[PDB]
Amino acid sequence: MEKILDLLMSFVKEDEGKLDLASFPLRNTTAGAHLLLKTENVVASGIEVSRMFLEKMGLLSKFNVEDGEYLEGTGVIGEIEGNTYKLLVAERTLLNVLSVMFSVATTTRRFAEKLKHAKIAATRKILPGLGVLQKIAVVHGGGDCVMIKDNHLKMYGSAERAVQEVRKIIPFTTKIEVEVENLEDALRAVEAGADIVMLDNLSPEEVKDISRRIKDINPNVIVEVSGGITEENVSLYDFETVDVISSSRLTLQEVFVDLSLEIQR
Amino acid sequence: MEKILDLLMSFVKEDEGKLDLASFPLRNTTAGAHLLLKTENVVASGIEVSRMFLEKMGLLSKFNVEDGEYLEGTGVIGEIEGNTYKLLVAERTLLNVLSVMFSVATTTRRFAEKLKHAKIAATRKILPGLGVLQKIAVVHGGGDGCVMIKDNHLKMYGSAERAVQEVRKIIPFTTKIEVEVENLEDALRAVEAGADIVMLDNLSPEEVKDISRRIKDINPNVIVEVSGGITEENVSLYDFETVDVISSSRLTLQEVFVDLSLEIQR
Repeated sequence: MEKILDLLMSFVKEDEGKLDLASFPLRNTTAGAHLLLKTENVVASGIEVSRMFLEKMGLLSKFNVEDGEYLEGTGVIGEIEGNTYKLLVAERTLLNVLSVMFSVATTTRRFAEKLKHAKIAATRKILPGLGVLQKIAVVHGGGDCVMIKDNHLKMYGSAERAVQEVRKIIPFTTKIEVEVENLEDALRAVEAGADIVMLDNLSPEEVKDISRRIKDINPNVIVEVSGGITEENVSLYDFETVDVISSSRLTLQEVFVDLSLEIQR
Repeated sequence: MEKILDLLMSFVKEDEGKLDLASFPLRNTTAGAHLLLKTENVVASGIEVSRMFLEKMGLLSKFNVEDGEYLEGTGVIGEIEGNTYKLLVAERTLLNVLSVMFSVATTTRRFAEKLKHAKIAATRKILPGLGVLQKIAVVHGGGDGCVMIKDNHLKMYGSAERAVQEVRKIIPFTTKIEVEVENLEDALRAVEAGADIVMLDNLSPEEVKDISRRIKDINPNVIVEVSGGITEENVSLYDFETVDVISSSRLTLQEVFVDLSLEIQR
């Protein structure tokens, strides 16, 4: 949260950067503005973050909307006022934050409601620099430890060695994930003592089959399915034997929520 | 370039962040890796940036491709080696940079080869924090100072006349003023106010043919820009001789789509 403000401040700096010449002449005025939502079926997130940010920029705000609220219909979601140069210099960054977070939080909520056994989660393929805000948006959307990938396995030599090694430097309660693309590799990971097994880019039937086989040798292993699964496809992998479905389409989808800041006169 | 490495170092901090627990036990080994392109019709960018970044991380590298180059066919586009902890912690950043930039350059070239008069350009609607990199991808992609007055400014100044007057007082003589407009009335008002560039926003091809025409008739030295979420299919609908620049949010907002990986060689 000091980290998040620093981050958003750095974004203001990038947009500015030395000085915002178009706004500079207005440094000696104040202005009020309406924050407008123009996209019609949507879940709000970034409100608390936005509020804190505006406060650090020296702007007053009120929002008529909360984080994780579902929004039927467009309108004014907030008002902002204060020094004019500050308001104009904060505009771009505020609207990115709210666009990204609303978008992610929205996708996420729709996935969630298409599932009845498995919980939806994000991948770690996030957009650099702002993955930290996308994660928060996912939690708002209604979603919610160590990862061992292929490159790790090649160096360690085996799942067994990798899990032994990592186990020596974490608490008994921290869980270890191993990523796999086939049955045999899923089974070695299980034997290796992995706590979570991630099935990469396999078909629904393959997953039906492998998830079943994992649960048969140890039903305490957590099975995660991960890929570019679309909202249309996601209930396909929703077997009783899958605990978590992660989809890159939560954080890599094109921003689609439309927001503006419109100065009142 | 110092600023770009700092930025990239910040992306590694985010990924690490305090310590990469899965790679920690491998930190007294070394490793070599192939950088893999798995998508077929593509222009490369981020190479020089990646090179410098890997160097800053302490990793040796080789690249068999350059910024600007068009690439048919998948393959190994480079090789990396050095301390295993450092390689593995560099991985995801490296591949975001490269996947982001390749994607923006690739699209940029596609847009560029559809136009004969106007030049393609990015807008200011960029992914925050990685704009510097996207703008570079755009250059590499083919396409390619000034000050922008938008609607919130004009509401405060009261008029374009006043807005141009005021901003003229605090910029060099070589610096151009852009005014953003959405109809004919406001477009001529901006020309009349002294604007050096007029950006035409959210308007149809015929509305743009007519307005850009009138602006060039009034003063042919005014530069005309067209902006919006214009697609690759639609983009030549705006390639009138009276339009100097077309900028599209497609360049920088589109989902990332060039598939790359880093594969340790054992």
